[PDB]
Amino acid sequence: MAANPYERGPDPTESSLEASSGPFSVSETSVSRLSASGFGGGTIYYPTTTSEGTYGAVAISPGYTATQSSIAWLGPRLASHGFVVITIDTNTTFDQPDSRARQLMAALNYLVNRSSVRSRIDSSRLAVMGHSMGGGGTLRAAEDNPSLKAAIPLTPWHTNKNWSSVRVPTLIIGAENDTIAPVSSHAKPFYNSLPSSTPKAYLELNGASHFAPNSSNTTIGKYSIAWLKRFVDNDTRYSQFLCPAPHDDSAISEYRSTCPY
Ligand code: NA
Repeated sequence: MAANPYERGPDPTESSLEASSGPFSVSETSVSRLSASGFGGGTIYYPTTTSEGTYGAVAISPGYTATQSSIAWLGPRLASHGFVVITIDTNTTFDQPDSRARQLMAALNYLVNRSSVRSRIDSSRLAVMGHSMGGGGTLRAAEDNPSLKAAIPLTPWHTNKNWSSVRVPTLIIGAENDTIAPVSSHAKPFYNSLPSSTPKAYLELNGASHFAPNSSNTTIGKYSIAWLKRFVDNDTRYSQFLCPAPHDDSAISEYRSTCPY
């Protein structure tokens, strides 16, 4: 048995992370706007099987004026690698980033305490993600809830540029050609303000617009899965994708260098 009790699924490959679906079959259920205390309802995607143990959970927020349909593809994509995922609607489509941060935490609270799949969730291993103003909300949730295990803002938008108190592992995904939350005034200032003692990464999508996160995207899927695995599951089998090195090769037992050059 693997030393890490949170490892789920077979050893990962680039192929298996780029594919449309991971190793786990996915089921879905929903929570109505009325039943959802403190948020606008959502769809819950979960692995049908329970025989490998409980899973971490992830809440995902859409952006300004948007609904679940703009982030829906992330549900099956991420859940099929071993996570319980809720794609939320917000109380109103005009909610600002700090309101979305509270709604992300309210959705996690619902999943852990009241949802029909709460028994397959490890309530100590939670994460937040979001698009645009939902990505701004992701940063605020990570700042205010340091017990979160991972945060992934997608083309984030926020008027606060200083995230120097974030102590949650954070992967920021920016879109090179974003004209709505330009990376020069949003994503990059956010990344630069995060502490260097916090595990972090910035991934910029070549040629991409603000709406790249709203449809199936091999790169967003690959690195979001690797980030959630590495930090929600402590799964160091995924370090090879986040921090590649020649010694990932089976023929190479060690590799040192004075890279970059
Ligand atoms: Na509600």
